[PDB]
Amino acid sequence: AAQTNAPWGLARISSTSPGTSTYYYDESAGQGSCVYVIDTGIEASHPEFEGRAQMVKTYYYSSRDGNGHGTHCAGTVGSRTYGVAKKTQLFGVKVLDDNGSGQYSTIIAGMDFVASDKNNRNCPKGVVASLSLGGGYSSSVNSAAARLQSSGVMVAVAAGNNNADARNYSPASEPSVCTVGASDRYDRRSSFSNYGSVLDIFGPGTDILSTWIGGSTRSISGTSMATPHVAGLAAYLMTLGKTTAASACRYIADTANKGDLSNIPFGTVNLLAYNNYQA
Ligand SMILES: [Ca+2]
Repeated sequence: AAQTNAPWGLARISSTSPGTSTYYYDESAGQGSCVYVIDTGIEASHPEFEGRAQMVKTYYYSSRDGNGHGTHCAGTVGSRTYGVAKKTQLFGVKVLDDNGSGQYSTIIAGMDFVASDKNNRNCPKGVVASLSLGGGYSSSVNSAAARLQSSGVMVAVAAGNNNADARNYSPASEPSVCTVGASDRYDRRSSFSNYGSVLDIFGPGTDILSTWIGGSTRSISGTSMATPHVAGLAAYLMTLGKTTAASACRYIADTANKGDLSNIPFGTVNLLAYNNYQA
């Protein structure tokens, strides 16, 4: 399949080169997989989600996304126009309030919620969780992310936006999950992107067009935007049978574009997520 005039990041993850505008992907499009977006919620009624999104948990007085951030991330995972995996099932877990923040105790509970809740959902091709969130280092937050991964979920987490070593941030620093840095359309490391030995992969994160609340769209930037590119890619590859939840991060690293990015410090992987779709 080919989607012309796609957001640059979709075009980038199916290309061996920057500077193109068509997204190419196998039409299976993540069908039969599930992606949890652990964030401010998802505006499920948005037509872009086509009935494939649903809120399953909140820790606040409402499950509504009153911010937009979670809706944007979910759109990059799985919206029809702005999504990597255009047929996946999306599940929203609202651990972040409408100001975009959450207590670590709530975020931990949300991760353990996903590890159990997947047993209530039909995901024959596998389960992914996208965590565009984080703060300072916490062994408890990292151990929750490790449990979620161990339970059979492909966990993708944002590296963080501190232009610093991700070793000092959580869940970014948990070794066993897939820690995602951000790049721009000219294949630079995004100026704010964290780096370091714990990074597994980079994805598009500067000037990313996706869904927003009120049935809208907007472009924003962050490692929060790179993470759902990788989560959606994992779901897509798991539907194709190329990999599994336990192995998808390594598979994505193995098959990534190598050496394309600039300003990667020594000791950090130079790897940009790529679907290797070859019609
Ligand atoms: Ca890792």
